[PDB]
Order: sequence, then C-alpha cells, then structure tokens
Amino acid sequence: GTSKLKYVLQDARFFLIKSNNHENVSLAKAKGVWSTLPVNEKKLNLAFRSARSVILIFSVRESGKFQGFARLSSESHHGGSPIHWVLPMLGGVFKIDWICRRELPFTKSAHLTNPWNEHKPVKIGRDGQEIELECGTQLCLLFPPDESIDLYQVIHKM
Ligand SMILES: CNC(=O)c1cc(NC)ccn1
Repeated sequence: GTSKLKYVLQDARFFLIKSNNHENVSLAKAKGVWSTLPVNEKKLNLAFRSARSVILIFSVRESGKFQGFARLSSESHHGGSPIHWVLPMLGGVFKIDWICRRELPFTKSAHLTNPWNEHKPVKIGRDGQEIELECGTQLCLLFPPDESIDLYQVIHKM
C-alpha cells in the first residue's frame, strides 16, 4: 500500500541531493546518515524545524537515476562517529530514515517539473535544490514500493 507513505509526505518539504559517486549513497543507505556543504546544511536545519517531514531525494551524478529517498530524523550534529565519505569541509551529520532504497530512472519523471527551478524537469537541479510540494510528492510516489521498509516507526517520529 501507499497510504502510510502519503501520510509521511503530507505537507513535507523535499530537497534534491546530488552525490558525485555511488559510494556515498551506499554509506548513507547503510548508516542512515548524510552530510552536506554548510550552505545546504543551514537550509536543511531550517527546513527540519519548519515541517512535519523533510525528504531528501538522492541522485548520483551521471547515473541518469534517483537512488531512493529518505526522511530527516534530526538536525545536523558534530562529533558523532566519523564517516569515510569519498570526496574530490562538510558540515554536521544528519540522521535519516530511508523510505525507499529502490532506483527510479529519470525517464520515468519526465512529466514532473519543479516550480522552484523555473519548471525545469525535476531531475534538473543543483545539490540542495528544493522541490515544491506537489512535484516532490508525485516524484516520491513514482518510486517502486520498497517492501523492506516499515513506515510505522517513522510515523511515530513525526
Ligand atoms: C556526503 N556528502 C557529499 O558527498 C557532498 C559533497 C559535496 N562536494 C563534493 C557537497 C555536498 N555533499
């Protein structure tokens, strides 16, 4: 079903996360963590205090796909366990709960445009680009269901 998913996404905010490599998305999926540049860290912390759910939608650059999406479960914090990101300077660490670890090809989202990025297709956007509520909700609902996920515990964090 999609009903608990819709509940988690009701009045959520959505952000496009672009990773230079698959390894960082894999660490994020394994450890439930993300870290970004301070300009985006400040935006995510503001959004986390302002919305019932803040959703990060991940895309590896040059992959032509999204690799899943996740909900912020905390603001960023420093001094936790170190994360061996593959880098080419990162802020704190956000804890995240994954909502879907399955891929979605950009060919499947070509009908969705993001008003906050000049109504360009939602796949287009810099790291940290906010996706407007309706576009972001329909993008998340496009993903194949991830039957390994139970949103019951995520609902309890809202
Ligand atoms: C896990 N976080 C990253 O890989 C990242 C890298 C970056 N510049 C290379 C900017 C924001 N985030």
